Amino acid sequence: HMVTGKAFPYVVVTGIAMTTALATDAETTWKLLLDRQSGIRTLDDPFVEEFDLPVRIGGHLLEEFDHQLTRIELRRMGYLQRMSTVLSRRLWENAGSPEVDTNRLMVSIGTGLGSAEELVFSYDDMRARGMKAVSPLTVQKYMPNGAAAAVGLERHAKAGVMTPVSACASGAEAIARAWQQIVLGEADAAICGGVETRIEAVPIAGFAQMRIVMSTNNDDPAGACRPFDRDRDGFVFGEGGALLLIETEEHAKARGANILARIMGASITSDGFHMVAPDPNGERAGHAITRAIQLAGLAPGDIDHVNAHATGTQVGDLAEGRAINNALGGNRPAVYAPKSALGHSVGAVGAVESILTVLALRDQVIPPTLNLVNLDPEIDLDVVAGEPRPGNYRYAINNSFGFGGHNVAIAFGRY
Amino acid sequence: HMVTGKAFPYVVVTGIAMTTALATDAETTWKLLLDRQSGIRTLDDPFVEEFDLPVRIGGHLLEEFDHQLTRIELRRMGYLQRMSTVLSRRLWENAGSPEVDTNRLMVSIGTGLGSAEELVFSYDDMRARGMKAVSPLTVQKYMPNGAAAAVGLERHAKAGVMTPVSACASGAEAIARAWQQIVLGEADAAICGGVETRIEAVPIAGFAQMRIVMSTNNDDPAGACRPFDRDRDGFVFGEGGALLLIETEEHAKARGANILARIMGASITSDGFHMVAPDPNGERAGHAITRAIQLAGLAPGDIDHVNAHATGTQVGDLAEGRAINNALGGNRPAVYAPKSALGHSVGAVGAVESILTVLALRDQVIPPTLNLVNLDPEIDLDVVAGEPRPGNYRYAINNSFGFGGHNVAIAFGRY
Repeated sequence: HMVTGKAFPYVVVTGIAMTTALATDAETTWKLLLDRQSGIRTLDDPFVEEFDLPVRIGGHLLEEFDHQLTRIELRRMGYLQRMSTVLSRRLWENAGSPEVDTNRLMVSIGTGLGSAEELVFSYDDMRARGMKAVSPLTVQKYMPNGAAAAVGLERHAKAGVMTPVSACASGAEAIARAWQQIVLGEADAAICGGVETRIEAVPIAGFAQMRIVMSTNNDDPAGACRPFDRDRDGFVFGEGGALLLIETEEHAKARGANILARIMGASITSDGFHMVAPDPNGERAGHAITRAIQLAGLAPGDIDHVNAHATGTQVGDLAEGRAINNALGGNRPAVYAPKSALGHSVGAVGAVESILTVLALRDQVIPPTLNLVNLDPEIDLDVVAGEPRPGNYRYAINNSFGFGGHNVAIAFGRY
Repeated sequence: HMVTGKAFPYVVVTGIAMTTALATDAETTWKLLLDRQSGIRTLDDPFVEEFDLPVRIGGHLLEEFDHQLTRIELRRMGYLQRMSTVLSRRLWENAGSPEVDTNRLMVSIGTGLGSAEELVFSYDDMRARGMKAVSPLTVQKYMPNGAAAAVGLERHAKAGVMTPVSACASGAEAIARAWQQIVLGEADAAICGGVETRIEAVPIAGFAQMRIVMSTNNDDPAGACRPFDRDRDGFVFGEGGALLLIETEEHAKARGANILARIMGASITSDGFHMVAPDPNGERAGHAITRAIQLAGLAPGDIDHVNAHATGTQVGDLAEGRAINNALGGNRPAVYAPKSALGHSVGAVGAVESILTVLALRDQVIPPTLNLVNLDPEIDLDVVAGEPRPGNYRYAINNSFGFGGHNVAIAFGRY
């Protein structure tokens, strides 16, 4: 039998690394998240004051990757690749720069969009520069597996290098695959998480038009997003990247790491409903929670926290609240959707919220959902909104349900 | 101790579907293959035959996915998306058009690149038609998960829709994930495989300059690529797509399905070596064979066939032959290089060669390598060159080790 306690070994988190709209690191970001501060500001870019779209807001990164490496490392890598490289280094440092067996070390990093803006740069180049006048390994750059492949090379990772893709669940799925391989005996340690491109126009165009990005609230950047608030209109785009260092408990102890939390379960499901909209009942989404809870050897009543994947979209937040109640039932955990304070990361958001589920366990304190006054009357959830709520948090679950019906639910036990 | 016989259930192949250069379907392609026919021709194009390609040879397909779908579906899908859609339909019919429980049905379609060409179409559009003169869900089109998402929609699949991206091994990994989920207890049936776009000038430019595409024997199309031949210049590019219907043996028997073979194992590894040419010793590549063999509850001596990945490059083929012997040792199975007659598919090639490992099992016959006259004496393997070699084939293994050092080995057993 295929459960955490029994067949599978116990796996744990040993390091953490991210870059978000609030901070250049994981630690500072956490503090800012508790002082109920948002990281969304008036989106100011070139295609902005100029180009013409109704959304002028979004959380963005507070750092450049150009002054953090050599001249040669720049040319040999693309945006995502430069990002992951830097995060891995920070992560390997937090963990305590361990010297592991690379034959048992793996990497899994996913993206939702992938090297897009990069193609216009390299494709229009051949039609000017030359075919004999360009770097040889530039192919690797626009590949949707560059960020993963890049990190897999720095550390002699010889246990596999993967790149699942899933729109908004890419970051969580990356972590799910990591936990799966380990559990399955395919590895003993893994670097996992997500990485997403900068804010381009291309998406916002084919998204403002719809309904989703219905946060046309360009006057109140910080206040524009409102997960479960009855007055919610849409979601906000945000930048970021997040990586973790997952490893069996036995492995971690043999080198005395700093265990933050533990990873005990993860399931992957699909709606097979709409290619843009999530089923309004959340039948399959609620089911992925049931599996994460079972593969972890727990019960619906052991879950104390639920780091929701609520963007602030009308039909999105309602279908999630309905999926929480389907898995849990009568139990009621403290819900917190971090997007309202940071932004919809997308490829990277799932990895970021997974790092927030850990800190909540390592600290037993959850920050507020920023903008909340009247909890939607169709939504039955105990959403944290006032002040961070410390307490006793034995277990928790992170939700990541991306566009197109990609569902991922990961169980994070306390240590 | 987890193996196909004890910890996991037995899984099987119930349907086939692929489009290649030789034939437009799996069955016809097989016939043409055993009859020693190549699918390569003179690379006729304006950006190749006019504007500066030393290599003017390749293997294109033999059909267009246009006259096959509706007016509305055309504008809703991109190339890969149209391809997978059509293949799934053929596959679902070859499977006897089964009716399955979609809550236990999953899809896993992998790619190398995704819809890149799609971005030049949509990005340059906003700068002309307008921000409101484009289609809202065009994002989904250029997403690296479009081919998977598309198929997951036609069948209302609810067991997960996944998109592994590992370049050349994307197609094999798609199948590895399929087998893993079923065996893990996350599903009972899955559509898996890989898809790849057309031969574009963007890759060949940033690749023909290295020391691999050395297959510049244009003045002799069919006679150029030679897998383990001493005089092997480079590899050739071919198009294609391949999908399979994998499912538990117990499930298959209930609905009375036609079983061709059995999938019994699959491992994923990486070299962490170079970002082009792999480890000349094939240590990690040979290791993925050891795991596919173990995960299937077999021994190095039970493998009779090996549908090698060998492309036809100098340092590739050598490192593979060395990895075969590392896994097996003294044993010697009938090795076959399919790319020699078809061509490098990339995202899709692994899925195509996996369908060839099955037919060899279902028919007990193996086609010959199309360009072997004097195998490099630096390799010790039994390769088929002249005439097909039928016989008793209990088990087999498909090799897929893509550029960048992505290794996948899947074990197939006759039914």
